[PDB]
Parts: sequence; structure tokens; C-alpha cells
Amino acid sequence: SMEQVAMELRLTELTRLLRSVLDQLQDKDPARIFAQPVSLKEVPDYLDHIKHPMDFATMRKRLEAQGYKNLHEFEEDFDLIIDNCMKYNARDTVFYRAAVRLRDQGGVVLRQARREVDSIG
Repeated sequence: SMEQVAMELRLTELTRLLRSVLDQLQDKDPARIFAQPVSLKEVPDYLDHIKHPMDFATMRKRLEAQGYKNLHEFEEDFDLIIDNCMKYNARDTVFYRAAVRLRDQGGVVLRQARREVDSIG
């Protein structure tokens, strides 16, 4: 149908906007601490601690499959990156501190994304 096409164009455009959001959030991680999944070879107990692992490469795979229906779903995944790190790692670690800085800097980007998503519809 024409409607299904219109819906598909909306999703494509959301995916375009979320791709730009993802690039901007990932720039706030210049150390690449959150770029890839925590390695289960190197942290073999990780899944005993963290039940829903997340990272920027995994978000990118979902994004490019158009697997984010709305900004809320995308934000859920970004929040998992941060919250998983802040539980697994102690406060006095470069990893925890990186997550705090990513959260703080990401807030600004996500604030405007929400306005853009609502605005453009």
C-alpha cells in the first residue's frame, strides 16, 4: 500500500536522524571504551553481573536493520551502555568515569534529538 510505503519512509528518516545522534554520542567516547561488546573471553563472569549487555557496535547493527521504531527504544540501549558500566565497575575506575562523562555529554544531544523527532513527526 501507499500507507506502508509512507510508514517506511518515516522509519528511514528516523534511522537517518538516529544515525547522526549515534555518531554524535560515540564522539563523546574518544577512548572507545563503549565501542564494542565486553569480551566474554576476557571477562568470563560478565553475564553473571550484567543481564543485558550493550555497546555502540551492537546499537549500530540494530540501527542499520531499522530496528529502532522510535527514539525511546534507542535511548533505552544508550542508557544500558552507561548503566551496565556504572554497576560492573567501581567509582574510582577509568571505565565508570568514562560512563559518567558520556551520560553528561550525551544529555545535550539527546535533548535536541527529542525536540527534532517530535517537531518533524
